[PDB]
Formats: sequence, structure tokens, C-alpha cells
Amino acid sequence: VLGMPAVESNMFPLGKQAPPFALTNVIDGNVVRLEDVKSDAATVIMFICNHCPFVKHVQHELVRLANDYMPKGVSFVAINSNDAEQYPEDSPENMKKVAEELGYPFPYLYDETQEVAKAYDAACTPDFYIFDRDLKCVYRGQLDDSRPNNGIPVTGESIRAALDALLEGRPVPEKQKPSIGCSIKWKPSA
Repeated sequence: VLGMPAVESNMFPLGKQAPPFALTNVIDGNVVRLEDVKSDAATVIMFICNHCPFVKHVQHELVRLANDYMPKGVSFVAINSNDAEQYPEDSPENMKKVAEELGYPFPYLYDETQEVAKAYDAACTPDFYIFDRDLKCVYRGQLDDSRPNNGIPVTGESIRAALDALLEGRPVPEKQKPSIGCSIKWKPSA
């Protein structure tokens, strides 16, 4: 038996408050907090990593999406909770290099204790969350219908539709499907 199976989102509860977080941003070394990303419209939190085919599948769109919506007032934050001792590619130093290479326009924070991933009940990479002006969860799941194995072009449609609804004062579409990807690399149970 080689490798590990992919896992799906755990579907964080709609309406639940975004859990707190105070983590170092590898791009500039600043400690960034939830309060620092609270938005007047929406806050998008993304759990990702550097060596996962499901993340590689969406990396380009993450940048396109953030560039389209950050100017509209939407906040974006990427968090890497993978144990860097098991997966060196997820070390803060490597995270910094990746952010520079891909030109991530949003903070890339490292959650070394994994307490933030557990609080958001993040399960895979990538795992997407959207919270409203009051930091209540209004969307969680996939980026869009595309997957590494289906041929559908990447569009970011699911998140784009949710953000548009939030910016226009309309309810986020009800249909919310789980994301799928590599399991977050948890440290041994303590």
C-alpha cells in the first residue's frame, strides 16, 4: 500500500463564527490576526500546502481570483498547517519561496501547532471558507467543479458566485459541495 488517500472537506457549520488565529505571514514575517482580515463584505480563508496535486490544480486561479476581488474589498488569507518535519516542502522558508514564485497577493501564514486547522476543522488541501462581514461562515467547500481528473476548466465559479452574492446583498447559493485534496499532514496525537 503506497501513498495516502485523498480526503473531503468536513463542512464547517454555516453560521458559525470564524475561529481566532494569530499566525506568522512568511512573506514579510508579520504576525497576522483574524481581526486584521475582517472585511466589510467577505473574508476568504484557504488551507493549502506546497506539494499536493489538488493544490497545484488551483494555484493559478487563487491568484486570478484574489486579484479580481481584493480590489472589491474582499479579504484573502492562505494558511499552511502541514507538519514541516514530515513534509519539508511546507516549511516556512519554502512557503516564502513559493509565495514569491507564484506571486501570492495574499498573506501565507504557517500554523505550526495545527490548532487553527483543528478549530476550522480543515481536512484537506485545498479547503475553502468564506465568512461574512460579521465573520459568520456563509460558504465552505470547493473552489469550483473542476478536479485534476475531470477536464473541466478551472474557473473559480463557486467562490466567485458566493462573493458576488455577498457583495450584492443576496443569499449565497445554497448548493455547496465539499472540496477534495491531500489530507492535512497532522502531527502525532499529543
